[PDB]
Amino acid sequence: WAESLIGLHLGKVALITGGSAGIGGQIGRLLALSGARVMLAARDRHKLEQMQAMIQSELAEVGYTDVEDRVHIAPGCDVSSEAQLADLVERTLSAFGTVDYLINNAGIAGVEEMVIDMPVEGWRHTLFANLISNYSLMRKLAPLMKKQGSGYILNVSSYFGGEKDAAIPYPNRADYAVSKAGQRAMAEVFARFLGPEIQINAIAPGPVEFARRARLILENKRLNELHAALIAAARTDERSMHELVELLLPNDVAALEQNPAAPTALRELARRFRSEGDPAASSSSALLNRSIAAKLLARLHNGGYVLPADIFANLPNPPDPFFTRAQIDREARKVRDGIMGMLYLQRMPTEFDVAMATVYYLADRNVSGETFHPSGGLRYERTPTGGELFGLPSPERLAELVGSTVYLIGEHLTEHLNLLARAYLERYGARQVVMIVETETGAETMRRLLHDHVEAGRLMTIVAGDQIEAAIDQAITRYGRPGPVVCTPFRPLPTVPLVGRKDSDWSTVLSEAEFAELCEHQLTHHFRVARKIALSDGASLALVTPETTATSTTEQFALANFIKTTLHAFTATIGVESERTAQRILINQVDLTRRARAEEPRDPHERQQELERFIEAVLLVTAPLPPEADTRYAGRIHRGRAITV
Amino acid sequence: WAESLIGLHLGKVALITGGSAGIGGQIGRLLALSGARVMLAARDRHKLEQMQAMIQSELAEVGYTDVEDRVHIAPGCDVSSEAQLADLVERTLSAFGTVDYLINNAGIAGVEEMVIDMPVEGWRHTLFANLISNYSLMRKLAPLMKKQGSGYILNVSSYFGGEKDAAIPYPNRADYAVSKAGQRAMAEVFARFLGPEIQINAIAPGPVEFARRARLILENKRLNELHAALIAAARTDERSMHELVELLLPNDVAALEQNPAAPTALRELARRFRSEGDPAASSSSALLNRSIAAKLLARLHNGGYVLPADIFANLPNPPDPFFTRAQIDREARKVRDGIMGMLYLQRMPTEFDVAMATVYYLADRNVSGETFHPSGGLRYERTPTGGELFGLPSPERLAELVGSTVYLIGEHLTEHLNLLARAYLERYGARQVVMIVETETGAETMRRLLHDHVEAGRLMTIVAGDQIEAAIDQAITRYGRPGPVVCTPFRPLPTVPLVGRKDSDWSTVLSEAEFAELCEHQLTHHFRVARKIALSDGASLALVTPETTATSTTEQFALANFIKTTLHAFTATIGVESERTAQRILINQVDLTRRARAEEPRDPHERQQELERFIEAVLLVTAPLPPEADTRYAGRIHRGRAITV
Repeated sequence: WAESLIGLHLGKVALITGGSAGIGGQIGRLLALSGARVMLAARDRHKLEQMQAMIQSELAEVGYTDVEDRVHIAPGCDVSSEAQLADLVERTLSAFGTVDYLINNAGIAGVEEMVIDMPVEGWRHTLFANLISNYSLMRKLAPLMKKQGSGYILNVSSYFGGEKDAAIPYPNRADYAVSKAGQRAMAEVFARFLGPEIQINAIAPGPVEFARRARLILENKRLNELHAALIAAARTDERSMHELVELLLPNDVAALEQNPAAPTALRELARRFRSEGDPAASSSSALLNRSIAAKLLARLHNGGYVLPADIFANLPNPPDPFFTRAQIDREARKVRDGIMGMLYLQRMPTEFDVAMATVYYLADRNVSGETFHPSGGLRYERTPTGGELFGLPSPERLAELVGSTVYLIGEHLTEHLNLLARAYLERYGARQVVMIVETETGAETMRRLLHDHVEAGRLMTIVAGDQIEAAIDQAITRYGRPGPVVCTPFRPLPTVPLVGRKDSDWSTVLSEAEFAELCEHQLTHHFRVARKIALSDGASLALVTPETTATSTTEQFALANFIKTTLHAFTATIGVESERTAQRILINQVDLTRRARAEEPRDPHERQQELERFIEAVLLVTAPLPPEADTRYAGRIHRGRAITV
Repeated sequence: WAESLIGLHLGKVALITGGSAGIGGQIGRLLALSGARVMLAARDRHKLEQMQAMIQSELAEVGYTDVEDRVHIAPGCDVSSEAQLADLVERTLSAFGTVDYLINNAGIAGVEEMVIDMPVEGWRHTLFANLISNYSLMRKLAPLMKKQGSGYILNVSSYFGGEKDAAIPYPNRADYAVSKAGQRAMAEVFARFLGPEIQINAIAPGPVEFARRARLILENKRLNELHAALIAAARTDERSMHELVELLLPNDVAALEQNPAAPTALRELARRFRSEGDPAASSSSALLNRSIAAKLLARLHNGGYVLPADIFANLPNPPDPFFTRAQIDREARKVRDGIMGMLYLQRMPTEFDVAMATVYYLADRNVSGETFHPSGGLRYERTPTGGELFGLPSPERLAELVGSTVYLIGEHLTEHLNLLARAYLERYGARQVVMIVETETGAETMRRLLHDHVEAGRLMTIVAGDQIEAAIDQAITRYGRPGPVVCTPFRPLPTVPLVGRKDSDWSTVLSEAEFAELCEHQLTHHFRVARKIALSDGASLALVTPETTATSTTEQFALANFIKTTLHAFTATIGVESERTAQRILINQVDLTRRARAEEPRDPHERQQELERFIEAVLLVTAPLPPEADTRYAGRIHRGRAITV
């Protein structure tokens, strides 16, 4: 079975991160059998040593000599650490000289929470481990590849990272999905810079060869249902959220349902806990447990709701089991049957099979910027991205903007922010616009542009710096919770080179730190705002990408399209998350980036048309749905989409 | 170099159509070296014999015995002929028994004209040769594959067939592009039916390893510029098209430019012929030649314009050269530099390289419904498809509908047609709606639904049968040329099975004839209407796909999505064709098909919302642009798009 493989990559040097197990281990095994010298990097020393010994044993079985020189390991390598990535490259260049194949395989599952339960630092960590690490290794190895005239970078992404012009929602995995899409987008936009010497592609395998995941799902469901009913009750009830949460403290499902003074939202919820509940489960008679209550408390605190930290100190603890074994097993089969039902071929691919297809694929010298699917045949929802043909929203949705509180977030795009503030205030009857900027200089700029609305008290300015959540809390406390929110980036895109000339040191090329800062300002910025605004009961949120113009540098076009593709994964995922958990908020994306310079406006007239389209796109995605119109069918259409100005 | 290959497909039987040259020849060569027995089909006997002898010689070089039993040929096989496809299968099953790999490689370039110069029968022929043939061979070989428990169908499509959720415009090649997209779409929608036993994938290679093509381009440019100016002059000038064309008969560029009574459109055109012309070229001093004049005459006759067949009989013939060698060579380098500039890797892949990647890929058992790109790294325009978030068009575009002549084409979708007719007539001030149906029963149905508008003379009905062009000519002559046009299919989708049970004869499965009829009513129908309406100076055209509902059969969903994906290639291509040749008409697509049953409306309320969205989508794509608004920038946004209701 190795006969097809032996010799296929003879003389190549490959670095495989995450090379101690999984796909990465098999790719390293097969690359070495095909004749390549391989450096396997991983965290655990012991498993890496076992993988090394197994591969060297196999190489010797098929006739290779000096097998210890063909398989090296780099234990203790945490790819989230820029310092350790540098160490990894130095160790690999020392062992083998120039790397021919960089296999960016290492990946962590990430936080595995809904965005609104996802710590910001946890999100950052996934980006560092899964995405920024890929750029960092390319930035260190591509100069040697280009000097020698050939190289290959392979980013091991995922089917759930999406595809060209389509995003795949991965609920409870937004950090993972963004990092997987960014891996693909990196290949797509760097291919033209890295060519002709260097190929860069991604692979996007689907699922490859449990009661605890099911219990967590059921616990998360209970959390979401309580949070959603509380949030909803609080926007119409006269009682504070504090007083609403006290209704849960007897922790008695029947008593809440039967309480004539409880909000309908909570009474109807308790009714369905009793109806849909397993009578042998204490979750059918008790509202929550202490674990769910702490997580619910964190959601409410994080959304600026005011209530004491010990409000659940005396919560009566429900007797075990909170969910019955039958409920957990039923959900576990629901998850299993769901993954199996994805497969057209009704069979799970193995890691070995997937690595084999990848190693063959690596021999192809005519592909760059592609995403190869070594396994596939998947039935799954996808969200097409990039509609340009759109009109204004309906009068009924536009009517919901009258009297609303608008938050606008930005700094660099002053003309866009000024036109948007004036549209909401002058055309659609918004009560107030809270302008949330990064710096004092940005605040003063907006205050001068909007001086008429500032002097009338319709335009408030807040300076956020890098503390956008605290700024939003200021806005909640002083001006009220937002209806529509528009989130634009604070920073422009950098203009440094993305590759260096063949004979240079690459000293001016986009650094690893600058790429991480790109992600901070152009991806994490939007994640933080979406997380905070969803927790704070915002009605709608438009995530706006950087602007490209007819004069943007070719490098800005690349980074802009990288961000646009990567953010689509976030927008699709949180859109479905919000829909599936009965959250009201409409989250969508407005793209100011285009693929090609020739598509941009060329004269003042076309520029006016473009700014008009920008206003219409934001209104289309931010005008709230009247509650009667928010059917299952219309709900999906107005969540998690992206349109291009 | 064959060591990796030998044994890889040992014991497999492969049928390769178009197997005498090109990619197909190399795929057959490499499959045979990998151990498969191959049947190579082609038209030319001699080249097929040469390919057979070369492959058998190579097999013997690497140690195979009885090489005449491993490489068979089927000469004289025209895959556009259903009778010959049957003969081909019988000859192959006779030689080898069951086919394991069907490599649907045969393809013709097609008509290589703009849609408005493309004969309808020529389009049909491309569909038969390139697309229907693929279904026909699968329909004949899949039962034996499924009975034996394994099979593979590989459709050799093209990068220019597009991708999931994105269409690639291929101007002057609409018939080719549709057939290439249909090849991919066939794999995408049949994968779930053909699994688990049978894999079906497409490959989509890009360009693979001249003065005459350039001259034709320049001749086509001259034709387009004259046609566009004539068409435009005729819609505002008091003179008939006949009298306008007589202005060209002195065939004198300077005289036309200098004619104070000539329409501005023709005078400005002649000025640019003189300005942009090579003075050594007779095309700088003469308007046209007899070849261009005949083709222009055909465009005008085909658009229902009335003028004598011999109007150009006395056209003075311009002295050679009409275009100078310098002009032709300049255009030829423009085409060459354009193809080379597509390649990120700055190198043309070879047929051998592409076949090698394909043969490796064929060993992958975990992929179905995919499109593998064996070469890629291409910089090219793509048109994202499938935006769902859209509003109504602007008031300024909606104003252009007042007083207009609307054509509506359809039969099956009576409720859609009734609502659309009433919207245009009752809400947007259209002067008249010409309802163009397939049958008398459809006409009487629409006349009863719209009886109020029929009795007022606002709703005219015409019965088209399978002669939609003659019906449109009736409509032009009697009611005037159309402004907006909506083209819906006459027929519903069939409900027969798409695969048969493992042990049956497949007798009820969708036949080769039924698939061809599917293409006739769901693709060629739209092509014929787009061709005719563009020639007849229609202002806008919405191509509407079949409707899926929450209760459509799983088979209807498959065929619906096949059509939707395939028609996207047509819509994108003719949209760019129209834009690039300064045609006014806006051609777009409105999709009534969704991917998943769960996305459809479930109750009367959601159904009402859906019909509302249908009306808004059609208005969005059919409301004409005010001429001042039809900038380069806005022009691209409003042409060649698709949106999903």
